[PDB]
Amino acid sequence: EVTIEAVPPQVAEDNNVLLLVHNLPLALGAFAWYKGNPVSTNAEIVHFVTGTNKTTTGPAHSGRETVYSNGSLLIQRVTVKDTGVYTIEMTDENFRRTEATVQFHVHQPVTQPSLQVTNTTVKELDSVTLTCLSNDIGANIQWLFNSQSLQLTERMTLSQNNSILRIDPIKREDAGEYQCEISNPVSVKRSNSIKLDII
Ligand SMILES: *[C@@H]1O[C@H](CO)[C@@H](O[C@@H]2O[C@H](CO)[C@@H](O)[C@H](O)[C@H]2NC(C)=O)[C@H](O)[C@H]1NC(C)=O
Repeated sequence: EVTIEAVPPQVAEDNNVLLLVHNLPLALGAFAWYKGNPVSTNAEIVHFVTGTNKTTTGPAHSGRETVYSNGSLLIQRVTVKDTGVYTIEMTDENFRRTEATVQFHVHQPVTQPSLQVTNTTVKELDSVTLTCLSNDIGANIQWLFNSQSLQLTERMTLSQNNSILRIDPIKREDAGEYQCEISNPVSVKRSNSIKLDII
């Protein structure tokens, strides 16, 4: 059976993907790539005929998609709108058709976040709130302590998708350096550190 893999499965905006088809039958009459599944005429990206080397761009072409005779499709300069599933439909020497599906997700890279704190000097048993300042909607926020992952406890409280970390009551051992790290499957950035002095 044929199998495709996205190269890469997760893709930055403006980068490329190869839809890499393994085990394309050798005796294909033609194949064609369609946006989404199941196969529809509107969705046709490209149609390639084996014997004649003839390409015809469908309604879904956007001037970025290149087909190779080995079945694989290169999409260059991707957008988040290109996310989703794609199908190759293959007609054999007779006129029998087979399908194969593949998907890939494309993300915008995360922007550089900042770390503000309510107060650097604070008294044991006070509260303190750290805020990860990012414009990035729907990004993954993780917290760090002296360059390693923060072990969360009963004393802590994450709000607004982890951008607000409040610690209460603070303790002798919370003294250290804090960063927030912001990520998606394609990119990651760390904030400035905030040093914290306890008394
Ligand atoms: C099918 O065709 C494509 C393009 O001819 C091949 O992809 C290239 O091969 C290697 C492996 O990914 C890379 O060094 C090239 O840069 C690739 N081209 C790209 C990403 O456009 C692919 O290997 C071929 N082979 C198959 C399907 O077995």
